[PDB]
Amino acid sequence: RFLKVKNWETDVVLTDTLHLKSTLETGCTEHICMGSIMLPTKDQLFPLAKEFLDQYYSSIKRFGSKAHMDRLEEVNKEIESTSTYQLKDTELIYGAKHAWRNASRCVGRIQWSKLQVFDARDCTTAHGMFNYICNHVKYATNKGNLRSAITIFPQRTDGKHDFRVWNSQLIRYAGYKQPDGSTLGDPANVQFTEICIQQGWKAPRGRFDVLPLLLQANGNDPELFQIPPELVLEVPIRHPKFDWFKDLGLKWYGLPAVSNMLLEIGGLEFSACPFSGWYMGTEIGVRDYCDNSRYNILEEVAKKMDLDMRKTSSLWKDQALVEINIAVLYSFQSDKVTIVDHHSATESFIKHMENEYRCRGGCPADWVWIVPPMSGSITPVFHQEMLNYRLTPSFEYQPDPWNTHVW
Amino acid sequence: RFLKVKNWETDVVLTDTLHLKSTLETGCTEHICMGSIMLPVRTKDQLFPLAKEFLDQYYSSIKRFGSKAHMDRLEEVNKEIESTSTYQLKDTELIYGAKHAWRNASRCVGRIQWSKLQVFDARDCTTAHGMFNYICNHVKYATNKGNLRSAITIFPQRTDGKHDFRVWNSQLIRYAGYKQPDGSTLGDPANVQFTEICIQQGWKAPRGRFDVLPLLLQANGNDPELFQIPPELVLEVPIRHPKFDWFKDLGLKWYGLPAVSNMLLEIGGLEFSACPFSGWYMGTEIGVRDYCDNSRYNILEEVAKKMDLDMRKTSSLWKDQALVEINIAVLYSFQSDKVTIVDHHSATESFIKHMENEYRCRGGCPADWVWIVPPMSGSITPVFHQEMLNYRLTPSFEYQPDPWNTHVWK
Ligand code: HEM
Ligand code: HEM
Ligand SMILES: C[C@H](O)[C@H](O)[C@H]1CNc2nc(N)[nH]c(=O)c2N1
Ligand SMILES: C[C@H](O)[C@H](O)[C@H]1CNc2nc(N)[nH]c(=O)c2N1
Ligand SMILES: CCS/C(N)=N\c1ccccc1
Ligand SMILES: CCS/C(N)=N\c1ccccc1
Ligand SMILES: [Zn+2]
Repeated sequence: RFLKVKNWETDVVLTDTLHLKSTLETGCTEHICMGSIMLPTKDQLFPLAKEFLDQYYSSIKRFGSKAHMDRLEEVNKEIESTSTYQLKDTELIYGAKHAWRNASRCVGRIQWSKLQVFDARDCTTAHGMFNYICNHVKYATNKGNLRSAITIFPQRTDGKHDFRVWNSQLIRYAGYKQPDGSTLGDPANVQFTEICIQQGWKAPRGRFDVLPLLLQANGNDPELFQIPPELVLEVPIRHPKFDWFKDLGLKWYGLPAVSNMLLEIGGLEFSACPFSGWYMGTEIGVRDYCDNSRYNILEEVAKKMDLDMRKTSSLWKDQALVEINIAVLYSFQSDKVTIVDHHSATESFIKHMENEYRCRGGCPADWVWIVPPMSGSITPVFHQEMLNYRLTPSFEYQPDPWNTHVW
Repeated sequence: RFLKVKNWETDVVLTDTLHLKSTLETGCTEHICMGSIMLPVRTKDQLFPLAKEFLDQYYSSIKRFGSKAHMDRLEEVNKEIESTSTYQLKDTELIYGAKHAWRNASRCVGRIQWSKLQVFDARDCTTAHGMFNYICNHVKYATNKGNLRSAITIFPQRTDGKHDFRVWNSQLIRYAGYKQPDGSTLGDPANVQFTEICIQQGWKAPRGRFDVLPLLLQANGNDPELFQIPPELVLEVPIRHPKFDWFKDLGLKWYGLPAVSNMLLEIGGLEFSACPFSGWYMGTEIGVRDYCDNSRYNILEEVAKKMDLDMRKTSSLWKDQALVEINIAVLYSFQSDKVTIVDHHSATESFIKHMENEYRCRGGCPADWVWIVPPMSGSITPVFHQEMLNYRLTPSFEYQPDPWNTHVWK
């Protein structure tokens, strides 16, 4: 059934058919919508494999070719024998790019095809993983001129020899629960910060301490590693009009690299597949800095701005929030570290969405996640109806490693 | 069955059972979510179960479920339906129903006030002039000199669908929009189509930037009639900034009473096509949407320009910066004229408390995240971090086709 999506700001109506190819379930039903809920075998493997291969070959205009047919048979036999199979470089690359292309929560998918894929499937040790990771970080940071990339470690076999990167992101700050009962650093990592200490890491107990990597190879226990400080590009945060801003003592890293998700291609699962792009300003300025559960810096900034924090109606939080995000973007731009603001990113997503509709016949999108956490209605995506649904290859959530590892 | 909902800022988890009473569709399937889609007579056989459901609810609320009064009411209604095909609600049932349609509106962030609603029974009204008098009284009562009071006026329910009472305006009070041959628009762009219909019907448009539109009223299915709301009844607020003396020179102002008049009210199968209802504004509705939406007044550039902001590149956040001041100004003004209004921080915080309270005494609170989260500063308000469950419950307020596209002119 054809589904239509209207943008109420421009009246443009796009038609969606791509959803017909949906596989998984949204979590919603005809009776209840869960759009705002954060997270709602051989016989199993060959169908998924076939689906993927058909996708791959149709994309290269060789749907049905002997090549297509040959490969299909090849995988089938392989699965019957090895109870699994291995992707060819080309299919790996394609799968990775398409997992991104299909990430309904990502606002920067316009860059989907421009992804550097690093095949780390020959890795065997945590030291090896560290090596692959370091090179990834260096290639991606590229001295401020960031470049999207993903490193793919060995795919899952029996689940007991799973490769995993225990960090949620390759680069994140430590979080410690102090005497006061308060939290020093990033509250979002307090637990992990502990496990690292509980492993041997010597925590510096600072506001912005870069955590160590906890790499797991072949189901073995995780080992710690320190990313070469020279490889971790960081930006000090200063305001374009408030010279006192520098006194807040804030900084953030330039490389956002997700490392706790699972990449699924043709039924195959890769539990260790760190991938990175570049920051949208609000991510740091609004969420990391102002989220109550995070660095929660609104109070301070408000104080230093000397404004009435007596009544919410003064919108002093909104006032502060803005300047702070002015300072994030400013700092990044000044040090020449790639960064995008919510206005450009959202506008770019609209264009991308428009291309995806005429080239794909659709674009899965999660409105709740796409709309920036600030100035929602003044960005285009706020007025854009979206259709959310799951498509593979895909990136998926997965249980925290420490919550399931057999030490 | 049970459904857990979590708030990622407090880790508070709530259990929902109320959704088990959801009947109507949501537009979503198991393979697709249409959460961001704006908007995805009855026969006697379909009518009684609806009446029964409602009455069982009503009676259970007054703690008289199964009583004789309850049993006889069902008997009386069933008989009435079989002989007249419809049925008349008792004043108590009408009041109960109206409050619950509000209570069940998942897109409303101000439901904490749901129980405090003044219901005006206009079911004896028979003409447009009659509707005009009723509407003037609703406006006067609700405005209350700036100290707003929630209210709803209910006109005759639908019969054969050929004699509907309808208020053609989307809101009782709204500004006219005029499209110039220039291609530009004067006034509110969102009311252009309706403005035209009024002019065509005989309205003498002042052709200004803030002209209060006339009421177009349709009684008993007859052609609509024009009426001007008494000016002294229309409370308006001039918008000025607490620190920007030039703000007042922007020539901005807005009316104080938001009163929806194009929605349909459903109570026990009965349909009330004309049920204007009003409450009070949350600051962002005027300051963010009415003033800054590109397709509305669109005053961001003029405010930014006068604020002397670097408008060379979006990354300077001039739009965001100016948006906050514009919203600063709306709140300040309304407060200076003692006209009720609530900011998005207070409104959303109250909603959270209301929500939790609804889970503990009702077993849930249907809520549409996309509409509940404010159009600005989203994540610095608690609703952003709050998982919500959206499902439909009756009584309810529904959208309905524009009268001008269905009406059979006489
Ligand atoms: C090139 C620049 C990129 C930008 C500006 C961008 C921006 C964003 C933003 C703002 C979010 C929300 C993050 C959050 O709230 O936690 C997001 C989500 C997402 N992005 Fe992108 N993205 C980019 C690159 C990537 C890449 C390279 C991939 C994968 C190859 C990707 C995969 C995802 C996924 C899976 C999500 C959702 C994660 C989740 O569900 O928690 N993104 N992106
Ligand atoms: C007491 C003050 C009230 C406040 C602050 C409040 C606030 C709001 C706001 C901000 C919206 C979104 C409006 C938009 O974006 O267009 C909304 C939606 C809604 N409200 Fe309330 N409300 C109040 C009273 C009422 C009353 C009295 C009723 C019903 C009796 C009501 C019924 C609804 C409905 C039906 C919607 C959704 C409208 C739609 O779907 O288009 N509200 N309210
Ligand atoms: C409860 C709600 O789902 C939650 O707060 C979501 C809303 N939208 C979001 N959007 C983005 N981009 N990132 C997030 O972490 C969230 N959190
Ligand atoms: C397309 C999207 O559903 C649309 O822009 C919605 C989003 N949330 C909203 N929320 C409120 N309160 N009011 C609106 O008009 C909208 N518009
Ligand atoms: C791949 C980093 S792309 C980015 N800007 N941010 C994200 C942060 C957390 C999860 C997903 C995306
Ligand atoms: C009933 C006025 S209550 C209010 N604040 N605003 C609304 C505006 C449009 C639709 C619904 C509510
Ligand atoms: Zn849904």
